[PDB]
Amino acid sequence: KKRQWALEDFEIGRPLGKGKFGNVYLAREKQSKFILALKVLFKAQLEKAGVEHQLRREVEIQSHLRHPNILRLYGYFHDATRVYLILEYAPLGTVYRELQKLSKFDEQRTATYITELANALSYCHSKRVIHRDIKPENLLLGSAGELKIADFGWSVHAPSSRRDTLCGTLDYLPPEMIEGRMHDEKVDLWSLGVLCYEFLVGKPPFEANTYQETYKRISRVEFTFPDFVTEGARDLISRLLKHNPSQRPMLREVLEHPWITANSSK
Ligand SMILES: O=C(O)c1ccc(Nc2nccc(Nc3ccccc3-c3ccccc3)n2)cc1
Repeated sequence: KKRQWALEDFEIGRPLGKGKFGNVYLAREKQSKFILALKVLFKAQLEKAGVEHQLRREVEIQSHLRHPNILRLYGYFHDATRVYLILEYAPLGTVYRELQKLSKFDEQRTATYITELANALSYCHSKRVIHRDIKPENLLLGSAGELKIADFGWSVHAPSSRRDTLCGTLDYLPPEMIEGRMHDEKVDLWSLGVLCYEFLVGKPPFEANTYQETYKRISRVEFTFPDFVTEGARDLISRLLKHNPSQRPMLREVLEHPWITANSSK
């Protein structure tokens, strides 16, 4: 990746956007006619929240990761006014929207998503990138309907003692992160359990009307299963959600889970 870019190299298409501060557009590189996505950040209000470092941590990390289940960052550039991210384009949109449409996923689609998820996380963790942000909004779908992890901004190098003032809900964060303690790869396995629950139920297991009561339910790990959640699903989710990070299973055990292997296409 020697080549450096400019807006004049791209034709801007449909807004996919309003993208976590400023939007994501379909775009086509003029010479190759290569279709991709452009994330656009005005840079004044990225500066004003002092995220300028966290953004280039996202850029650096997501740059060196090559996995079929991880969204590519090809490069980036800037002019005086703002900063641009050149990203792999995921044609089928966000998992979040698919979940709004179906309202919940069956066991086969869910198990497949989890499998793809664990695979990408195995890869991330081998490099000791831990995502820590995993949620349906950060998940994209490729042309074959395969899951793709995006938005690595909050991702870190393990272990982390990090301060990192918290934003998005509390819903996907485990007790060790919300209580401000040391944490490791096991963070992502908790998020995986939260995600698996949400996929099948249509709602995250600790969901509540206030930030403060969500904190409570996460700390005390209080969640209940609707009747239609099968025994094998409950088992995997119950294993994933454990106050003690060390009681959480390895991604390998997840991939070898009888409920996973039964319903997974993969
Ligand atoms: O709605 C559609 O038609 C649609 C079709 C194809 C898409 N595919 C796509 N491809 C690459 C990046 C990207 N970003 C986002 C765009 C909109 C909303 C959220 C994100 C995002 C997701 C994860 C992390 C960061 C940003 N979206 C996206 C939407």
